[PDB]
Amino acid sequence: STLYSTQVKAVGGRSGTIRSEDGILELKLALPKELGGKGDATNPEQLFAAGYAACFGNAVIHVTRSNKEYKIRDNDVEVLSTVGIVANGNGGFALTVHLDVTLSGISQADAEKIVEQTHQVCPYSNAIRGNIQVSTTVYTK
Amino acid sequence: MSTLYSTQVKAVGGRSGTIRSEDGILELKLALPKELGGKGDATNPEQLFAAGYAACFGNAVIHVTRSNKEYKIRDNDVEVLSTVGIVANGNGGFALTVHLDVTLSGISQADAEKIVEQTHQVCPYSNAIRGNIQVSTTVYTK
Ligand SMILES: O=c1[nH]sc2cc(F)ccc12
Ligand SMILES: O=c1[nH]sc2cc(F)ccc12
Repeated sequence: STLYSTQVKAVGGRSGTIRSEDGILELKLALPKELGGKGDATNPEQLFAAGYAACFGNAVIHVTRSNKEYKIRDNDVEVLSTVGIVANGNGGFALTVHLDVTLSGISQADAEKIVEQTHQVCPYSNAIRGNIQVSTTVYTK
Repeated sequence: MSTLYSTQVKAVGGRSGTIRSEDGILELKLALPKELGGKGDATNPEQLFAAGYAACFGNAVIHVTRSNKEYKIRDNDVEVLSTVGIVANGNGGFALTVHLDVTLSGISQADAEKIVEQTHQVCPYSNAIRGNIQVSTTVYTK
């Protein structure tokens, strides 16, 4: 059963607007300068990069807890997502995704094992498996 | 193919933390919604995914309409309302669900349905999640 559901209205594509129905997310969008736009507002790739970095970091927190070896706080987890858009060779586009994951205060080996476990848990990682090959680098700070 | 555009976003502290693009343009705080034991202060990964996919899909609808060469449209004649949910799967795990309501102004119902079916082949979010999330879509004209 559905634990949480949300609606967002988008009008006018990549030059237009988004507004969540509850008003909490309300943003103008622009084409980036690389595509000839002004780049003075966000875009689908940035919104996706943000959703996935946040969800993945959250799931890393949950996996590190319950493994029950380390006593970590929220901000000991940073995820830097790189999301790109490319033509797919079949008249459409694909995303590319890279994640740099930085965990504070745990060993390199444990951090890598935690990130591997998290990739099986995170809803977004499971949403793209078999279509996008996500690449990941793990850092320990 | 070479990448047409790439962007970076740093997220700290999971669903109760923050996001910020490396160019400063997108910078937001996040909160668990009340349904998941939070305040709802602020946006969240499902709302951000919903927004990106509704906007990308609307843009592809525009592109497909224009490449089919029949209709005169402006950008704001396309609207996408996405519903994104998070459900329990498997063994205490979680999955995403997506429904799209697509509304095209000024075109016929059968043409709008053909356009929306073609845009699912173009939009990179649809291509990204195919076979993992079973997207449902309803098409309206007005
Ligand atoms: O991102 C997540 N991974 S574990 C989890 C549990 C929730 F209840 C909501 C989100 C997440
Ligand atoms: O969503 C899209 N469908 S057509 C297109 C062309 C672009 F250059 C960037 C995004 C899109």
